[PDB]
Amino acid sequence: ITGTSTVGVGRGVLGDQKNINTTYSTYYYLQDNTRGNGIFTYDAKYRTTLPGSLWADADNQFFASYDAPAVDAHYYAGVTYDYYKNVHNRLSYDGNNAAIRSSVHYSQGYNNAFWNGSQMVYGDGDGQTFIPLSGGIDVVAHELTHAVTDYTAGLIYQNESGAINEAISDIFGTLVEFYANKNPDWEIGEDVYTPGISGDSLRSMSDPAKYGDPDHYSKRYTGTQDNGGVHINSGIINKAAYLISQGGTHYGVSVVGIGRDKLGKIFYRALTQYLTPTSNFSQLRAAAVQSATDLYGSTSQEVASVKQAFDAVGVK
Ligand SMILES: [Ca+2]
Ligand SMILES: [Ca+2]
Ligand SMILES: [Ca+2]
Ligand SMILES: [Zn+2]
Repeated sequence: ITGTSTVGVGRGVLGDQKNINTTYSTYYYLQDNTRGNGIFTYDAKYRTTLPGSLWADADNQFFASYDAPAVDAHYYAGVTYDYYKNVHNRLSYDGNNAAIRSSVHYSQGYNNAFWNGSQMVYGDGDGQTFIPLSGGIDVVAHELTHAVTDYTAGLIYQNESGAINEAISDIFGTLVEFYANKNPDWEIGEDVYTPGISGDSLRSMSDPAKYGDPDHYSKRYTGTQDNGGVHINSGIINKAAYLISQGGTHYGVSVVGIGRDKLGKIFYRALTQYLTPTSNFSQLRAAAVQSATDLYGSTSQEVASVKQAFDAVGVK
């Protein structure tokens, strides 16, 4: 909508207070004009028609519990925008400042979030398995990263290329969490998963096997569930990325860690310059090796670590 840029205040899903960029025209709308062509947050109103209504508020204060998921979806989209811009010189998901749109209160008790090809969508969870999924920055950045992948490598969402797609989202999701720097970790979705159980998460990058995901190629899932195991086999690549950043010895193979920034640089380069729709894990290794060579040189520690990490997970 046409209006003037204003600044509201509210609380997010975890009861934390934050400022949000809004637009004023009769009502205060969840419309951030300060980033690219804007960030727009909508209310799906417990239904499944998308996007629903541009979020409108009478007084520019967002402290109702109904408000909380919207506050977080909006705020975290802005953080993710800032990460891509400041860290990788990328303007929104398409690289040309495309508008970022999110819908919250999708369906009733919906325990998931997704990119639907055009926008992000977040359920409120059932209160048992999940609370409102936009409460997790790693979740928000995970979904927005799907948009990035779609516009770049375009990895097909099935089998090995699908697992790479998923891993990229977990990786950047985590890197965004580290960038905002509020109790970051290498787990996915801990902030919004199982309110009754402390210390767990949906998936682990440091130790995929904790939640029954493979951590080595020999353990790859080859069935047809989960689009041929896109959320399962991603564990193999998640583990590799973790090793590249943090180092360690895995099934007897040692990796010298090079840190999160270099990890981000190598994978961002692979994603935008080398990966294709049909890339398999082996092609990922080659893409990451070439990225590292471009950035740091053929004989660098960075190249050696990429190689070691892929070795550790049994990807040749
Ligand atoms: Ca209000
Ligand atoms: Ca996390
Ligand atoms: Ca929990
Ligand atoms: Zn995903």
